Amino acid sequence: NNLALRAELLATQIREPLNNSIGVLQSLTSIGKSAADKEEQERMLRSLFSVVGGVIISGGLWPEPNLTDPSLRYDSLFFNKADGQVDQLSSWNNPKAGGYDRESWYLAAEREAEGLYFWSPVYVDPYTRVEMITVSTPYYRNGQFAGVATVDLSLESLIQFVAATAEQYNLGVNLKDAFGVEVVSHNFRTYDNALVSYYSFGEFNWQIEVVNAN
Ligand SMILES: [Cl-]
Repeated sequence: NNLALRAELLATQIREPLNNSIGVLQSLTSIGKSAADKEEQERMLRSLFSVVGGVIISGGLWPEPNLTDPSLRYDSLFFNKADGQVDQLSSWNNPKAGGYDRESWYLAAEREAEGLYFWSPVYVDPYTRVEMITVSTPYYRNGQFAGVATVDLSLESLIQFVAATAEQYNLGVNLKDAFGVEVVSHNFRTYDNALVSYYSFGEFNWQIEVVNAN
C-alpha cells in the first residue's frame, strides 16, 4: 500500500490545530505587548476568540500578579467560547482562590524567552470544566517579562478531528503527548506483523503511531 504517504497526510492534518494554536498565541502576545489599555485589550481578546475556530475553546492573558487591595492583585483576561458566544471569566482573579501564577501552564512560560511555546498536561479547567491541553508563551514589555499568554485546545474537539481524519484516510492512529498520555487512539491495533509508521512532532512534542485500517 502507501502507508508512509497516508501517515504523512494524516500528520499534516494533526499539525493544523498545533499551528492554529501558535498563530492565536502570536495574536495574544501582540495584544499583551501593545500600549492598549485593559478595556481595549478585553475588546480585542473577545474579538479574537470570537473569530478563531477549530479546536480552540478558551485562553487569554495572564499578567504577572502584584501580590494591597485584594481585587487588584490578579487581573487575568480569560475568555471561554461557550451558546456560540464568548464569555469573559473573572474566576482566577479573587486572591482567596490562590491566583494563577502557580499553575503549570503559567510557570512553564514564566520569564522564558519570547517565542518559546509550552504545552501543558491534559487537565479539566477548574472553571470552564472543559478537558483541555494548553499552549502558553511569555510576553514582554519594556524588556521586562509582563505575563503569560495561553490558548486552550478542546480535547473532545481534537479527538473528533484526529479520529475523523484517520478514518477518511483508512488509518488507525495513536497520538501521545509529551507526558505519555494517550490523547487519541482511533482504530489502532497490531497483529499479524502489521507495519507501524511512526512520526514525531518533536522530542518533547506529540508522537503518532499509524497503521493501515482493514
Ligand atoms: Cl481516544
